[PDB]
Amino acid sequence: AMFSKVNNQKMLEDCFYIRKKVFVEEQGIPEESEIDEYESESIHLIGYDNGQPVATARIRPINETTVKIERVAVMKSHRGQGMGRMLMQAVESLAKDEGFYVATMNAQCHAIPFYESLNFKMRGNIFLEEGIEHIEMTKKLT
Repeated sequence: AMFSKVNNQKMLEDCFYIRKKVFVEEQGIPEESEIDEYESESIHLIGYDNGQPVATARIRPINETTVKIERVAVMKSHRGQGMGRMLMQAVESLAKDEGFYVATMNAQCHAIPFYESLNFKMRGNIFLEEGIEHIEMTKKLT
């Protein structure tokens, strides 16, 4: 499994393909919803396994120091804590390399133990209103 910053149109298409299969086909979200106005201003990451595109994420600067990690998609046959850790390590490395200090991301309840094992920290209120089962998490990259 190898991870790289997207620096050409093919690598990008590889990212949208993975997201089409996961978000649109597997999960039912519309293609023109998921590919948004923020694509152009984000950095993209692609992971390959034996030459095959299997994982992507985008890293969207919100200011000089902080990036939001979004649109993370991994092909079903490659999902697990191992891949999760490899993906997040690559995302962190890329963000650092691009001159950022903080990563933020949204997490559902089931994922919080995983993010905590990566030294992400909850941000926000101490209580979630019934119906809210997601939170922002943040990590200092330095």
